[PDB]
Amino acid sequence: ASGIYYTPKIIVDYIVKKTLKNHDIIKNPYPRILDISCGCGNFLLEVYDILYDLFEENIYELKKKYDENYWTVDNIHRHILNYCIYGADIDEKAISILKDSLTNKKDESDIKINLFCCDSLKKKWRYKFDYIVGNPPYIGHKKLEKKYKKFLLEKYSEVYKDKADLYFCFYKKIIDILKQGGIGSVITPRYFLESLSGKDLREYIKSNVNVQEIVDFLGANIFKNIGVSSCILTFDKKKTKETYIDVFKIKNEDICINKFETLEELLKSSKFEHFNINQRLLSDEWILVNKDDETFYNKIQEKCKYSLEDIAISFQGIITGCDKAFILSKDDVKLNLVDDKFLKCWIKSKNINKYIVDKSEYRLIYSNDIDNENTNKRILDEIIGLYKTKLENRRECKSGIRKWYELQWGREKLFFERKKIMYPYKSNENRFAIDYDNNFSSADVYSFFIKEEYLDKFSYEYLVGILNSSVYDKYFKITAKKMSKNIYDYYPNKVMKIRIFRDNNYEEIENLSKQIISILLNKSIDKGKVEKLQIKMDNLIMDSLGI
DNA sequence: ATGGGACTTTTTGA
DNA sequence: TTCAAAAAGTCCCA
Repeated sequence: ASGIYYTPKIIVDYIVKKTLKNHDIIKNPYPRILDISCGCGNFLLEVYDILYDLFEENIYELKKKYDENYWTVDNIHRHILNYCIYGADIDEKAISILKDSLTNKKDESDIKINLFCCDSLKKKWRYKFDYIVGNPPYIGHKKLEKKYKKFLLEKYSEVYKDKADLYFCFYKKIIDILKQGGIGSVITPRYFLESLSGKDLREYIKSNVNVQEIVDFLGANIFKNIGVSSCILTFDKKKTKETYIDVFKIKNEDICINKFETLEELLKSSKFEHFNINQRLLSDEWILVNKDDETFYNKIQEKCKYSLEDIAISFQGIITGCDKAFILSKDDVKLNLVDDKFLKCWIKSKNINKYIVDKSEYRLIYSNDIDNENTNKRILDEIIGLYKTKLENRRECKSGIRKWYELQWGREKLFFERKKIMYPYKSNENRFAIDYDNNFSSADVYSFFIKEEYLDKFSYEYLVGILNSSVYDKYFKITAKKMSKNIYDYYPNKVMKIRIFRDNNYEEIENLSKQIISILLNKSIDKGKVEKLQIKMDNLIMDSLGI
């Protein structure tokens, strides 16, 4: 709410060092370092200390090369505050605190400080900057105001579109006002590396700057008590012909960031893996994996001839708009007031397992089948109407498109009331299950059914067998969107792009999947046999894919 | 009190 | 008319 977030000191030190470790202060004693979202100035104070050390270490060389009277130890503070440090923020209080801190670093002429309290995306910047650091704000499409979103769409259409984020626009602004040959280094969410909304931002970054380094923390909790996954991006505008990116990807997401005094020590250690990515070979997606994973992914992609999107029709669950008004326990007495034709089985993401779905515990009132208010007054007055006001605040109800008691997005009943495959929208592993009970679900579970023309080619049992294998788990996680610790996004924009194969092992894989399903559906389950069959199927799939 | 695991709504642009 | 993406997630407990 306040917009002020405490970046860890080690991250700030690493970013400042990355920007300013190889700066020739003799050649250019007037470097412009800008923090576009400084806030309390965690980055700017470190920049001040680094610059003070740099000027003090080379004070006599500057005295020789330039005006000897101007370059004195006493005058370093004034020079840094006048020509070096620039900060911008939207909070007056934080800017005041930062100005006080910069003043207290060292009456006189009341040295001026280049601190601005305004919107960095609206400010007209007179000059470009040698170096840019800081941590931009992260605000999604839900928490962003409508008029500001219109402004972003009009002015930042190159990177902001649909469900994009504000830090996309901040990336664009940082790139735009970066001096030629300058270096920028920021910490942002890692989602733009793989999200669908980030495609335009990725294209802009690829085509406008050379990405020096990507540090991916995956699901590690960099910010305490904050539910976000972070990455560090360092880029330049220098004239270079190599265009190779160092990628440091974390291997253990439970590590403590204070293991060493410096972040580079952590990167060098066994807690991180390093590899190189050719920027010129980047596609719409950024496949930031090592050589072994790249070979694995390429083999799977080249071997497979079909994809899930080609052979299946996919859809999202029902979005009622107020779950408490339409979802009831199956053992609720109020369900006695609702006819069984209006009741549908309701499942959550946790109910989805491998090859099977847990028994339904909830019922959904498909209120779209209620013709009018008069005939079914009991249900509306005693069940749904308890949240009527909230139901009236939905967008479609305010515009009159939807009645107050109707589901906001009821989809089509025929899609759910058939044999299909369901999977949770967020999970730690591949969980694709055949639904035999015509289960309905919210958007936390996605569903798909095979097209008629591909039924003779692919069966549900074979699909769930291959998709739940460790091979396909690893294959999907190569390009999957990492959300948090042990959580990947399983959405149609990437699930439907999974490629599938068909060869001489189809029959045995289908038989093993059928055996696993039969064991799982039995009243008494011996799961060890299921694990053994899964191992056999994994071996068979690896044999099929030549890996 | 914080840290970490189980679990996941509906607002929103298109 | 109506699809689907979006964690500065959210809540609970030791």
